[PDB]
Amino acid sequence: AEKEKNAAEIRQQFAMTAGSPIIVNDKLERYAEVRTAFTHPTSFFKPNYKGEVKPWFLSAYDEKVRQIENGENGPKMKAKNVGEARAGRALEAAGWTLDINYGNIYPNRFFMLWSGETMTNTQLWAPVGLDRRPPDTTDPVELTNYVKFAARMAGADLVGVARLNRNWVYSEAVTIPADVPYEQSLHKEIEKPIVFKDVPLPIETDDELIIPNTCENVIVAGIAMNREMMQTAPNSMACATTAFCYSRMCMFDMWLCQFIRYMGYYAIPSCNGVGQSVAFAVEAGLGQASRMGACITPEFGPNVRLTKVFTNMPLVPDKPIDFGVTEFCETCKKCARECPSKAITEGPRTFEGRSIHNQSGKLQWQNDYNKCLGYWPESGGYCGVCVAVCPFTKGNIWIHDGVEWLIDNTRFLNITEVWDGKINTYGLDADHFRDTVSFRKDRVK
Amino acid sequence: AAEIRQQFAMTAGSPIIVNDKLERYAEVRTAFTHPTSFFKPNYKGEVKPWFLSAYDEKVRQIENGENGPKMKAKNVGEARAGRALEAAGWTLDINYGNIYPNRFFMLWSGETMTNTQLWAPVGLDRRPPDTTDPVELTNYVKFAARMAGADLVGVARLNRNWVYSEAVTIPADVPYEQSLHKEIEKPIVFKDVPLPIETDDELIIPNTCENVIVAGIAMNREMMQTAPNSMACATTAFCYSRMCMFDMWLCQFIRYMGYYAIPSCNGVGQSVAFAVEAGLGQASRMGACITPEFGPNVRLTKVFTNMPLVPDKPIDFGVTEFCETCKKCARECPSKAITEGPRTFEGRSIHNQSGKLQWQNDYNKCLGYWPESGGYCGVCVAVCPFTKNITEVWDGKINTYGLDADHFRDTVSFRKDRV
Ligand SMILES: Oc1cccc(F)c1F
Ligand SMILES: Oc1cccc(F)c1F
Ligand code: SF4
Ligand code: SF4
Ligand code: SF4
Ligand code: SF4
Repeated sequence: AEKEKNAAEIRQQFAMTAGSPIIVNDKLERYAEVRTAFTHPTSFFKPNYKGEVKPWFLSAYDEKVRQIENGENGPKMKAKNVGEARAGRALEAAGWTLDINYGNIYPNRFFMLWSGETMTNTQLWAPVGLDRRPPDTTDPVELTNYVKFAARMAGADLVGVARLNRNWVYSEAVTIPADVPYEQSLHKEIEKPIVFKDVPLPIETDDELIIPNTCENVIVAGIAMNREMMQTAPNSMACATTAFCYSRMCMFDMWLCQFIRYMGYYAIPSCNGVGQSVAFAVEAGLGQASRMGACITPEFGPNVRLTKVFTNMPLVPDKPIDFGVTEFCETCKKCARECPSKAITEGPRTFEGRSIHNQSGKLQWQNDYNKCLGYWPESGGYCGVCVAVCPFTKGNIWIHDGVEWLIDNTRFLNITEVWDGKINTYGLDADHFRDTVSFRKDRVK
Repeated sequence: AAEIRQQFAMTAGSPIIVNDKLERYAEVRTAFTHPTSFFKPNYKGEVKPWFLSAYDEKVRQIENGENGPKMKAKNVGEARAGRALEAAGWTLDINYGNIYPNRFFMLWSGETMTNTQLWAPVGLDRRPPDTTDPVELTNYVKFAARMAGADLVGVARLNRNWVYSEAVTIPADVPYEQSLHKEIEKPIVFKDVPLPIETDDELIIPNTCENVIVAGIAMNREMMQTAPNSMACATTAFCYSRMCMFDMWLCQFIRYMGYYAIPSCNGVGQSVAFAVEAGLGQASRMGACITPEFGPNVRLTKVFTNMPLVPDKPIDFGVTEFCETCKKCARECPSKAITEGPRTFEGRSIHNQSGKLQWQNDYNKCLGYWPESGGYCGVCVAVCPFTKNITEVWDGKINTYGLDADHFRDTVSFRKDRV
């Protein structure tokens, strides 16, 4: 008979021995965040459909407007009517409500405060003194169970812990000066170094963002996106599940940082800022790196967003996982073949970046992320075709052969219906939600 | 669960029985806010705002290694963790409930929000609606509501009887750090105006504001069953922040569809009445809306809008007749706040709205137990048949947002059950 799926068993079966799985060489340096395609001057500008050169997201706005006027849900993709086209973009735009300027990357600004002191919640609770009382628990085992339980309350579908590898922390962040109001933010962005110093608490000076040398650990969360909506990539409903998950990330960071602070430790939120989420997720055992470049998880494949929190709270690091992704990506190449911009390489992994947007010195598939971003104004969205076509995104991949779990190799061989179809709270799917049930034994060993 | 809900659909019409004495209720009359109930002694005999006296009890409990009143924790560390989780859960909530309208997270226009500003070149909030069909709009907005974190969603015509006559708020330029000391009353009125607007004198809801969308946000059963101890406080708190995110997300969706939207959380009006009229559940002896999926172990929020929508039908699955003979909450209530008598139209005190048929409870007695116990009690929710130690909770089953995969299939939704 069919053995019922057991996600905890799967992770136990594929657990590796301790050690960062990412292979590096001597040319590895920390990466300046301004080099990402979203921010770098070589890639930031893209033409719109009239040939006007603009910040990429403004060119994409132009395409969204054109699609709604023409009753389309995506490039060359007719909607049922203009109202359906309108509804998809209204859902997408609303999803971003709790996210600043597409990713919350400015450290210690807006929602990403590095101290809780000025928050309305901290002020309301100040008489209890939870953020000023020394920790009552220093045992990493108990702290790991407490913080992972809190992480699930805070909206994580996956959570893992790693020691902080500074190689993945940006050498300089993109931010804004502290006196700049929101309406000027996009015009006043600056770079600011992230440094590690012997100080008691995270602190920002005029010159530096300072992380304490005591900042030992990173907690990584996976925030699951909706399968049906992502499968509409590159059209608007894939944009909407992306957007809503960014606001879920923001809530997660603030909730968890406050819990950690109220336990007597400090906590640094980040969302898409501070450092490279995929590398942290791999080191924390959420999944493995992939050809497309994302972290592929056993539960969701790559169809999951990542955020992370940095802390001095003593914790037990999780073990990395190896469930064969590297070997499958070596022969699969579906994302590379379906990529509308040919951004994803079909070749082997190397240590040599394809362009300024890649960090050299770590073994990975090297993709051209300027080509990727170029498709976003063209399509009026955030694409996601690679996530959508990846076999690991299917809910169907795990089988048990009577002895152990394995991947089913057979897997690698419209929007109106989405609006009219299955949905549940936060876009989670009750057919798979048991996969993320958690007891103490899977939170800490 | 879609089976049961249409099996128990009533015909259209508000099921709340009223008389000609009914008047709209001033929000300041709630036990949280009224001067006769706001101050309570702490365990040392010092009289303070009730939540400050409760704070003193939380500190005393942590020091004494307790998770609740006379409830020893495994150690001081466990006691601390429960209160840290509780305090963190409130991160996206202002002053216990987000009640001040058109302040902080509860803005009545999206125009100044960072998200609206970023999206302004697209013009979604300025473009006339492309859809005016209430059937399609009901399907769209309910789908959005599930994306926004509602476990239940319903629609009713707006009954102004349940809108507060006057809100508790603060002056618009008062900074957060002075908010608790500068609360004021302000009338909520309905006028022929295009958009929701606030003047120096009034909160003005348009006469075109036809509908209310009510969301149920499920609490965690294991944690609520620790009532009156700290983990019940934590699931309460996290759900208040889920309420706030729901309101903001859904208001933005409605605005980007070409309509206006008023968020509320615990402000603006009486959630239980709206929830009953929108078919989420039935009123109960304890006073909560009891739902088939969660019983009373579910939080409520609501959004008011001129968006054309199809009202849901009220539901009758026998709660009234069950509460008539049960009385379990009334017998377990640590403060004897809940009546064992029959329903009447006459409030027991200033905290009740007279003129509607309900079980009349003494809500000052309830609030009095909160500083004593250092929490938000919830024993009534925990013991209710419809709802069905702390170390075992921390070591036990949990899942995303505290939802339970053993029951999460009950809130799956297709178009057939949305409209
Ligand atoms: O604008 C964005 C859209 C989707 C994902 C991102 F990280 C973005 F910055
Ligand atoms: O349910 C609540 C719990 C604590 C404080 C409040 F104001 C509430 F409304
Ligand atoms: S589509 Fe294939 S090659 Fe690309 S990331 Fe997925 S498994 Fe790897
Ligand atoms: S998001 Fe689209 S354009 Fe970018 S790599 Fe994936 S498939 Fe290619
Ligand atoms: S919350 Fe507690 S004190 Fe209040 S009515 Fe319920 S059981 Fe009674
Ligand atoms: S405990 Fe019994 S009387 Fe009280 S609300 Fe629940 S069913 Fe009704």
